[PDB]
Amino acid sequence: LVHVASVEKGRSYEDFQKVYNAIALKLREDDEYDNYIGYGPVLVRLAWHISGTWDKHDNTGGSYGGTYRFKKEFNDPSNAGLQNGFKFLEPIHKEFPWISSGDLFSLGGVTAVQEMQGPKIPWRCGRVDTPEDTTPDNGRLPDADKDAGYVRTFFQRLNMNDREVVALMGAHALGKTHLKNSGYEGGGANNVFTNEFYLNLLNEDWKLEKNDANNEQWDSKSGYMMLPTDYSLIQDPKYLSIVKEYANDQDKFFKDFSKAFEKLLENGITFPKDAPSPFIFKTLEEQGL
Ligand code: HEM
Ligand SMILES: c1cnc2cc[nH]c2c1
Repeated sequence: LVHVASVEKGRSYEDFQKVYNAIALKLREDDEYDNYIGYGPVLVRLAWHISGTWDKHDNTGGSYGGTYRFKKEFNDPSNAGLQNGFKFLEPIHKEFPWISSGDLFSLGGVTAVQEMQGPKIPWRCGRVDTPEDTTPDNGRLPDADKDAGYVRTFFQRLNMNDREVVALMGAHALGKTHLKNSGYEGGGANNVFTNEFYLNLLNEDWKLEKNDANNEQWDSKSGYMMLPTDYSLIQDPKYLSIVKEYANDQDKFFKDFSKAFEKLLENGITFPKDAPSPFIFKTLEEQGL
């Protein structure tokens, strides 16, 4: 199964920078969402969940086909809450109806990371919408109640190694868990992209508690929250070494996250030899906007 990137007809860097800007201006405008976290975190989660259905063995799933727009996939229990991200992106899609759905969902994640002061994430266009029967079945996204060996095995399906897993998990600095979406609650209100997930794992006094949905989670007196899968990164000695590395080197963590996140959003896609180079979008702040 081969998915060849096909550039929206006649479009170039400037067209996609205009879409980036419209998403970034809306992120700034719609600041009240989720008790003033804003939409950045949910857009990052959306871009990960539309990409994380990929299976390297048969190239099913993945961001290319924009299949989250179909009911089977937007109703996946693992996607509960992401409808907020989709509704945020709807006026963007209306303004720029030429962008494919996979390009819009993945660019929403890139734009959110950068506007939250994260690394620059190179991004490539050319995902093409595919039909409803290409939508992957539910059940391909990971469970959060599991241990390190589950996480390691899970990510092998996405062709990610230990460093790529630990880097990608640093996005759990952002936003929060919501009991009604996932059965986990808490985590505060953070909307600045930093390496604080790793510092919190190493420095907080974690207690294993049960939440109001009767699921276990790790909580600190300070109000920080880790899922069992997050905590597994300090239980397994190979992950722990990488958590310490990122806790001690902000720049290394940004560069490794950028590479892993781009790879995640590009899994499954064949880029022709003469495809454009990846775009690196300017932030609103860099543009004086
Ligand atoms: C073992 C892998 C993972 C598990 C089990 C997991 C699980 C979860 C759960 C249960 C939530 C809370 C959802 C809610 O209640 O709203 C969440 C939130 C979130 N996740 Fe993950 N995740 C994993 C990996 C990732 C990755 C790879 C990324 C992106 C690079 C990511 C980005 C996020 C973001 C940004 C949030 C906050 C969303 C919000 O504030 O609305 N997750 N994750
Ligand atoms: C997943 C797990 N923990 C937290 C804390 C903030 N956002 C999170 C996402």
